[PDB]
Amino acid sequence: TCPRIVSKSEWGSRATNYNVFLSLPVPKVVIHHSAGATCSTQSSCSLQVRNIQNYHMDGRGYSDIGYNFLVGNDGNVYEGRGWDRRGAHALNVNTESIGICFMGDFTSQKPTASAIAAAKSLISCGVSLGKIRSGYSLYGHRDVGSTACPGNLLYDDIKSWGRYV
Repeated sequence: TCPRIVSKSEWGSRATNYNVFLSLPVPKVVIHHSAGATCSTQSSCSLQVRNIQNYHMDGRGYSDIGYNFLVGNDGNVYEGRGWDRRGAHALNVNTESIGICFMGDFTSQKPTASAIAAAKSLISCGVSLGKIRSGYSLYGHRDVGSTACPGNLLYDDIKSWGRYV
């Protein structure tokens, strides 16, 4: 029931050495969006992940891509920092959350149903592993921190997801 996850090596992540850990199991799950390009192919989504990684490391000086996981409109999940490591994404809920980023801009378009589905089964996977508390809370990125955002179709959707807060 876990979704197939494209590992770092499978999307060609470059070599990192970020080794700051979350205290498992994690209470919160935050949902983000790249506010960028979408992608419908595994190879084209893989490129996008690499582009984002490079932006974060070369552009912003992060020690790795900032999100724990990314989701493509191809329906796939891509590993970033993964289950055990701490994001740079959301402040200061980085310290106790998994960040899941949908690759796209969702102000006038909705993510693909398979992209939505992969995220949910990813969350369910983490719970079943005990990476995430069974009674987790779910937030959009605007919910958690003091950041303004425009009307967004992704964040409308996550309201109907279980455990939304």
